[PDB]
Amino acid sequence: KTQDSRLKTQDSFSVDDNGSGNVFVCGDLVNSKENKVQFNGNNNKLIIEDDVECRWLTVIFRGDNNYVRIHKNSKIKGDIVATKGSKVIIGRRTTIGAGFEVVTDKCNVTIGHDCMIARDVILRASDGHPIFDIHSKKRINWAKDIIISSYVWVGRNVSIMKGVSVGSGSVIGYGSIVTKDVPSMCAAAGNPAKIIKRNIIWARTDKAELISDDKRCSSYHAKLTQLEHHHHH
Amino acid sequence: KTQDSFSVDDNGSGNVFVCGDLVNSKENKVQFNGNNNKLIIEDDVECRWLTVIFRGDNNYVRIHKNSKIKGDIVATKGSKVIIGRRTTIGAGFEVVTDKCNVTIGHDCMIARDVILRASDGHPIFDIHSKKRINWAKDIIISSYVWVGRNVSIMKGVSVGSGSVIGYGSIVTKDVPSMCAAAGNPAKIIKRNIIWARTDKAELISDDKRCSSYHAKLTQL
Amino acid sequence: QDSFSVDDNGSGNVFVCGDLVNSKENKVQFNGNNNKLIIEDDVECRWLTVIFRGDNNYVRIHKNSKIKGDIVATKGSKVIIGRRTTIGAGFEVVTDKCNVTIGHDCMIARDVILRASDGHPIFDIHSKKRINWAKDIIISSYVWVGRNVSIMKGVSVGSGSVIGYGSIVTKDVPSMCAAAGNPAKIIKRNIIWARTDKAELISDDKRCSSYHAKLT
Ligand SMILES: [Cl-]
Ligand SMILES: [Cl-]
Repeated sequence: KTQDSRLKTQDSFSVDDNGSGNVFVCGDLVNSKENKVQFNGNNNKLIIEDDVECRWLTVIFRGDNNYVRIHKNSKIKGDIVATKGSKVIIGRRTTIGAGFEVVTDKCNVTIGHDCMIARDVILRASDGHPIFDIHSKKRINWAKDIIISSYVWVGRNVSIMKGVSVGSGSVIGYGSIVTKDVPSMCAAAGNPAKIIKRNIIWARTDKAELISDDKRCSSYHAKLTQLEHHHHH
Repeated sequence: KTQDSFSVDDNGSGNVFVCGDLVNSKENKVQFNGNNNKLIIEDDVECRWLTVIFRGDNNYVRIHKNSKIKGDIVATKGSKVIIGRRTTIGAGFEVVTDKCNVTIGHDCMIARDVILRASDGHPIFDIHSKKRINWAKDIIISSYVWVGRNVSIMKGVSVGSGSVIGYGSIVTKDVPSMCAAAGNPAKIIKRNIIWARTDKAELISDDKRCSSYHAKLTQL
Repeated sequence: QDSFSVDDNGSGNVFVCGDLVNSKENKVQFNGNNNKLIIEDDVECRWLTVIFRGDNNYVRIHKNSKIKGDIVATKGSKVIIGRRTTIGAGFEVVTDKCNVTIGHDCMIARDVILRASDGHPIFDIHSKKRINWAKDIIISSYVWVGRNVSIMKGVSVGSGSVIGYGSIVTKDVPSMCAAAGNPAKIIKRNIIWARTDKAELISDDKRCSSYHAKLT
């Protein structure tokens, strides 16, 4: 009989709050179970919209002024840790497989709308421990934002490392560790990942033999190639 | 030494399950989600925690005598998965197909957590032609190949006889006979090599199966 | 040896164990003769398994370290773990008549495999001789090895260096470098790491400052 901060019952969540000023706003979820929110700090906010499916989702807030927003009609599992003033945003109609992990440290991790994130995907925006230049003696591995654009397919067993942007329509191959930006409409793979194909776009339906066979693919295709013009180095 | 190790879930018509006398086998499953599919397992095969799923029609999976298998085989839309004689396959094995073929030869040593991914699972298109460009492609593992642990072999790849795939590899291009390859993506790291199963073999002649294949490979 | 269950299957095997701290659920198997396991004072062993296969193996874990995982010392191998080194769950050491050493003050993350032996022989087809004999692994003092890493045979990693998440290391890594990839490559030179997340300068962390001074 757990309730969110506005007194709305959320039978799929357990909430533990060790700080002050924290807010959990939760819509009418679908097919959800075994979720947890842990506030280990103050003035944090978790927003989960109507028609989101959360299954075995754990959201942990470390420190203060963190913000996590999960947009409507998405499907999510895994562990999201928002640390020391980080923002984590997951867009509409995005699906995320089991084994998902987000790691932050006063930085931002964003996933656009209409993404397909496979199982065991790690978005690691912080290294966890400091690395320094031996001559300047200053830290050189500060956390850096990860930005996954709308309509990206991230394959199974992939890590995306700090400071990486992945452009719209792109595909990250199984097993990749991505350490550098991937432009729009490209396929990348490897450890470290490299661009392996340019001028591509993906679709969810296995039935589609042409771009026009899938509504969403066609929509993004028109947006990225006709209404706009992309040409990379 | 073990009868009745398979459960059958048949949701179609014309499906065939032909099983020889298995050994040391348990907890196996075959599921037919389609029609006119066939699973044949020969005598003296060991299957443990093997799940074979058929999707669509006209698929064919055959496991030859004296092999040992675990894991998950999914044969989709008229695919053929064939495993040769005396081949051993570790836990965590995965096969993925789509109207294509995946073959493993005789006398192979396939370690744990090996994925043979002949199909990408979702389509990718060229933005200019608008046509799909990632159609499934056959995977062919020749006889007497050692595939190390935690390896994926991707679509369209052939691995030649006597070769070795290193731990943790993702193999995206053909590997010729008698080579060692490793990496992600994998590259050839050594040529003119062959492997053996027993760890006290100091010379090729110390192991009969190694000696046999070495002879065939260096003569042909 | 309260936190240890010992299965001794040979002659002349010795287990010397100091006053452990916070230790539990450990196991040792002596599957051979004349093996030695030595664990110093104030070591934390939790779900550690040490297996000795064959004879004349030696495993020593030095004081004030923390260890988990599985160590297999085979056919006259030596495995040494230095002082004040921390090792995460999923650790594995594989040997065959060779040496694996981790130095002092190391930070070894979860799921790190030190594989000094291939497990099966590979031969040159022309000489017919084996060409993948086991080769020693040396991790120097003050190294951070990231999560889900394998270090393969014959590799040395220099002091102060960092191995990135998910790496497979197949060649030596010099001192004060960061390496990552499969196979791993050097990605940055002239670096050093610290454990404390707060440190913004090398001088913010005692241990970091100490090695930085001695290494430069
Ligand atoms: Cl439910
Ligand atoms: Cl937003």
